[PDB]
Amino acid sequence: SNEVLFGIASHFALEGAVTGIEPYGDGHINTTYLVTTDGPRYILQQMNTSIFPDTVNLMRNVELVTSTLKAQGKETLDIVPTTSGATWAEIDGGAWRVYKFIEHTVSYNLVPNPDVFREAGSAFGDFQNFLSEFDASQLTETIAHFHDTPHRFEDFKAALAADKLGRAAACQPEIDFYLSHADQYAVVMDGLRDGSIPLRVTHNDTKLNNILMDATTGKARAIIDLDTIMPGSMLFDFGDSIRFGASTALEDEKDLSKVHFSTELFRAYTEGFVGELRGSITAREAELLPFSGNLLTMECGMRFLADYLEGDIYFATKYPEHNLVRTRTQIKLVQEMEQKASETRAIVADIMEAAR
Ligand SMILES: Nc1ncnc2c1ncn2[C@@H]1O[C@H](COP(=O)(O)OP(=O)(O)OP(=O)(O)O)[C@@H](O)[C@H]1O
Ligand SMILES: [Mg+2]
Ligand SMILES: [Mg+2]
Repeated sequence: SNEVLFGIASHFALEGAVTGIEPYGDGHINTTYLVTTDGPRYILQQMNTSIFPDTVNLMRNVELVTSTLKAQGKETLDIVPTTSGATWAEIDGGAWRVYKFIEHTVSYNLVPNPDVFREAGSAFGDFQNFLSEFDASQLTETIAHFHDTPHRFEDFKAALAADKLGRAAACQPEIDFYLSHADQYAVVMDGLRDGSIPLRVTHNDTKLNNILMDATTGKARAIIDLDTIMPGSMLFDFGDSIRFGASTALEDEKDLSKVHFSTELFRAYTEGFVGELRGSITAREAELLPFSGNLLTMECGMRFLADYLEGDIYFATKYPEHNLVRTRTQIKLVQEMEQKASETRAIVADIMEAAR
């Protein structure tokens, strides 16, 4: 309520007298408010400390990345300090932060067309490019092992072994798909480990609703939602974007005849992404762009299936078989990626040469 909210806002060095504070946006993790003043506007968020208990480390990650982008004249989340100079405030139990409102933007939920998907690729390619000289090792793992696929596979096997709901009996083909792909899961972790794949900043929630684009030009403006900034390989981010974004269907589509991996959307994202990162991407990274799609789609699928086997404790579900329906789309997508490897390899090689 306003009196509590107005009081909360008083903790921050706003550059305008507060005039209103109301719920804003469609975020589901933090609690987001729009602060209107006699002047500029702000985003005020109560941070979800159940999901992110370590506020100091999370905000440290956000400060490091945003400071680097700001230092280079790049638009990003701009933290407004507390009146005491901190990046966030402890208030009667809660953890609160303020960002300058990024004005004159729009954003998308579902991918509307290849052109917008290309611009999403451009947004994250630009993000990667301007962080190419940032020492990613300074960042902490806010969610440990987040895209450590071998670790996720161990978790999957534990859920399978426990079979607490006796659900394994009903999904043998899905289980065997993940078991049979076992020797593929370590490709990127091994690469990061031996230095053949660069350690880079990773965003880890590359969904389009985190890419603000200009309200008039439609061009990428800024990457937001920096809660999950961590070290990793950019292949984790690229692969996941391909996972959700190059599908012709929703993640929980029941009719598998409608679920396809679209090479047109793959080409669109890759054009935008590589177009901005051509001077930094390594040969090994380029080599793995198509496979990163397989990897992150398999990782996501195995997590859905593990959750199904464990009684749906991690992902929200709407009906008993929701996670099983989800895992099946991810399986369909990977098999198509496997079968179109010739095409995607050729697509990447062509885009690499064109970007020059
Ligand atoms: N600096 C900003 N300027 C303008 N709009 C913003 C800013 N930060 C967030 N938003 C908007 O606020 C809402 C919440 O965004 P954010 O991605 O930070 O939410 P979240 O709490 O991480 O939840 P989720 O992970 O579900 O998105 C979105 O509608 C987003 O468009
Ligand atoms: Mg978001
Ligand atoms: Mg978020």
